[PDB]
Amino acid sequence: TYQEFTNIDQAKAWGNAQYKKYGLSKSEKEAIVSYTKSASEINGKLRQNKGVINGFPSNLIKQVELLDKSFNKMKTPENIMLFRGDDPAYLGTEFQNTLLNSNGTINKTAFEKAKAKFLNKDRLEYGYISTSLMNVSQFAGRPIITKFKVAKGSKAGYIDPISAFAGALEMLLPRHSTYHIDDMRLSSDGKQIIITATMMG
Repeated sequence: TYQEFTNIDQAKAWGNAQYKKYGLSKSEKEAIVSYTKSASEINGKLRQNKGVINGFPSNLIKQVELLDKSFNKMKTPENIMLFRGDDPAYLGTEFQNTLLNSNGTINKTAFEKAKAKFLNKDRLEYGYISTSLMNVSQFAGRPIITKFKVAKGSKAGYIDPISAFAGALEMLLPRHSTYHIDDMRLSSDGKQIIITATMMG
């Protein structure tokens, strides 16, 4: 079973308890802060280079390597569910402008195609993955919610306290992670795709 927080006070308490135990260095803390300030831009370069950072500038390599190594200290003590919201382009360029009907519902034919493309497949993310312990307004309007099943002992860091650029209840996952898409469904009001995926390392 995977713990899914349904109360924000419990979630915050649990995350803070993990954060206080990490024993991060000054330089690791600084690398995480720098990452939150440049997250979208850094993840793009990781994607273009397919995770190869050798060609990056010296200072950027050091930041990325510190961040990578900081995950040695940031592991979840239990099976946990993490949440992420995404826009249509997450499913591919072919879905960017076709996933939705004008009335705000997911187009059911596009959904069928998305399910055929991704269901029971593994996906590799070159960037780091930002998630949250709960879906509590920070993914408002996003048509795709992913629920990641993250096993006890997995690399995952509660960084909500570290920086003003960290998201609410943010759990950051390491770069170059692979997850398996277990299930894809529509929400009861037809306005979201809900994806369940099992995180690998």
